[PDB]
Amino acid sequence: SLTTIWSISPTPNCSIYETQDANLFLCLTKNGAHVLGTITIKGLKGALREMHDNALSLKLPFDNQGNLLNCALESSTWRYQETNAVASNALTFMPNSTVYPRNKTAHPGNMLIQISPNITFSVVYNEINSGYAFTFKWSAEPGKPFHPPTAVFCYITEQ
Amino acid sequence: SLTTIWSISPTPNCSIYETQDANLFLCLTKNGAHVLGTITIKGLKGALREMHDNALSLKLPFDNQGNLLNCALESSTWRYQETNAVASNALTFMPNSTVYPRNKTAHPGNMLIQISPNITFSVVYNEINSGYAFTFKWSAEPGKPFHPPTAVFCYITEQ
Amino acid sequence: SLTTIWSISPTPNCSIYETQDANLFLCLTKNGAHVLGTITIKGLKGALREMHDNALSLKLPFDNQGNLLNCALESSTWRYQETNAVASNALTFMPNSTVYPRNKTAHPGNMLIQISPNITFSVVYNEINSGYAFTFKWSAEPGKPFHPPTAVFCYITEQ
Repeated sequence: SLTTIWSISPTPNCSIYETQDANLFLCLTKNGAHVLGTITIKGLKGALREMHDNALSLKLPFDNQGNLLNCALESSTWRYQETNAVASNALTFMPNSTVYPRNKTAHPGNMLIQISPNITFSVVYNEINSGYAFTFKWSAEPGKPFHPPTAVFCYITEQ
Repeated sequence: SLTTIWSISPTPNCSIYETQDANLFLCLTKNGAHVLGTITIKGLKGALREMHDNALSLKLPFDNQGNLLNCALESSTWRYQETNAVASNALTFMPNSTVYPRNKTAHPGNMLIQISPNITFSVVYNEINSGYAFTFKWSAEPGKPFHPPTAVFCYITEQ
Repeated sequence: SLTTIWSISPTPNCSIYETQDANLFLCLTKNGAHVLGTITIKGLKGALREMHDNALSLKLPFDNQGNLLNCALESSTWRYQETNAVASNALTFMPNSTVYPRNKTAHPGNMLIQISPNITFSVVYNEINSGYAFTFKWSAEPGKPFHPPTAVFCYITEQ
């Protein structure tokens, strides 16, 4: 049915260190049992303009029905693109809990999304005690603004 | 019509060195002329728990109608996800024989799917005298269990 | 509706240094707000068989309706795969102008599509004053034929 969920927002819609300090643009498109994801995060305010830490994480938790729970992402921006309705009950976009069991250690590695200077990215699925989750991690360069390159990722969905 | 073929199995469904020594989870999703593939292979028994060789291949051969022929993968696990019927006559999931002519040498390279330690992966299409095929190759670390990271790949399908 | 645009051609359909000196096979498939692209370019004549430069670009410009404008690609080969009609008015395949504003500097990096020897690839969206565009760039090895490995890329489309 509905193919696309995204978090597009012209204004800040993500809170990492303080309220609305970042823009998060995550887009998920479903093609059968696969979702193709792209994620772009832009640091806009505070330490995100001059990093102290050398890594940053973002967790998006969902209930067992596929609803986004309170987290760093402004929920009002998490919408079905086609209808512009909030992305409620998106079970068939959730990472498959048989393929990615809750709290299973992910294969020990990550992805280079840039070189010179190097930036790494990883996504871990269902690191959560109930429901579903995405946990994203990026490297960061201390003293510099946080704005990693876009990352692409693919996973198997719940049926 | 049908969008997804996969080989999901809770039990071993692949025979590399001996009967049912591995689990193979290959998932193909069709979006027009492209298929998006993910493949995860887990070594479970025998030398797959303590490798001798430093590379391993898996060939999936198909007839000219898109039916899986006898091979290392348990055919009863190769199913259309949506209907849970065996994946018979999947011609429009086959690697395009104009784009990938039978027995054409593939571009001389491969993909790093892990570093520290390094693991490489490649897929070659239609290395077969009749019909269609996928030939997958992974590096392996001697003395260690075989369980490479998941690989993602994309190809153009038959019409 | 229509899912696939491609430039498949048995004969040369691209003009880099001289008329019809290359074959370009670009395939775009739309899955909601994402397009999955693959691109393969083969140098066939002239300096493309023995390169002088160490990099080569290809720009595909489109009007505001999603029609291909005069460029290096033979327009008669740019077709909807499903109908075999020319790919006219393909607005919903165009790179989103909110996500990729015209003439916005792209994240400063590129992709390795081969090692030993190394080959890099990049795609920049909407580097154009009106309408839409793709600008592709590959490295090349002086003294050798131009035939880089296939590249895969994903972008967000216009609505």
